[PDB]
Amino acid sequence: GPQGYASMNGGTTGGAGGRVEYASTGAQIQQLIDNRSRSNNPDEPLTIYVNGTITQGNSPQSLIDVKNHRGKAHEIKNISIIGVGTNGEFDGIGIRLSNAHNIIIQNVSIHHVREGEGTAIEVTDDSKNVWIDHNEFYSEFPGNGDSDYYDGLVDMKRNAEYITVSWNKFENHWKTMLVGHTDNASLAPDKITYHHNYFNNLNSRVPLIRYADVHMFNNYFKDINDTAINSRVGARVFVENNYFDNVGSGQADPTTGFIKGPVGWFYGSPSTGYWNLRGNVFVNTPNSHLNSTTNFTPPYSYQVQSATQAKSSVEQHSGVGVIN
Repeated sequence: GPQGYASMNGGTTGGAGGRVEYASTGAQIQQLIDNRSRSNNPDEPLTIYVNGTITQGNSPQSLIDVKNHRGKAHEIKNISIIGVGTNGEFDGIGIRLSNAHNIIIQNVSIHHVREGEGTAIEVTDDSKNVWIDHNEFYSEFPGNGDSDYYDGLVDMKRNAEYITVSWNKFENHWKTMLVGHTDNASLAPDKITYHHNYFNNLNSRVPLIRYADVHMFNNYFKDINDTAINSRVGARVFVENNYFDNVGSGQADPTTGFIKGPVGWFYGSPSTGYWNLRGNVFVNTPNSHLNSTTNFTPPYSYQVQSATQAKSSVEQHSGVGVIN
């Protein structure tokens, strides 16, 4: 199971120990979710193995709607969506978790998502205990030069909490990852762990964090054009044993004055977030300015490699076709 925050609050097992299904179209995926929700046992664990290319053309809605059929006020629970080999592909259609609890999304590629929310995985409406593991997410960068043509790769909003994002590749994208969509503390997600991810050839938002407590360890950040970790409005991010290579423009942010780099306060929001920095390695990545502004340490046990050991493990084992 997951390390970090998704292991808390009862842990995350997704759809282990229940029904198993294969799907090759978005219609089959959506029908499985909706059929279960209408059944006499809506919470029975369900694992859907994705073997084929899920598209707009083969799906009944513009996104894959992991939401209780009655509406987002009610929980949906205990699902795993797992790709088969290198064949679990979502091309131009993303997944939305709304008030979804105990969910695993693993070994899939989700890419070029413009329609729907325009984001590969959106975690929203008080979803909790979600493990996003060993996936590949991408679009284009610079692509056609429009940062908004595609939206996010993995975004969290509206009080989503206890989430671990691990062993994924995020590549070729403008607005990579958001935690909290607006400066509204009452809607802020919280308690997110990112570890062993490959963040490569991205413009910004790695992640954009508002309010939340976040732990980022053992990730490999590479070729990030503008800024990486952006900590805003009282966020606390413990940035631990990550490897950064060519990350940040080095320019003074025209709004906050902060040097654009691996971690800081950039672009907006009325007040800064905080960071606790330990054991990171910075290659061609501005860092002479950088000191810890919080002592924040996450409440869970975990294992953590050196930054250089993490770089190598991420290179070898992140992304799809590894766990299946």
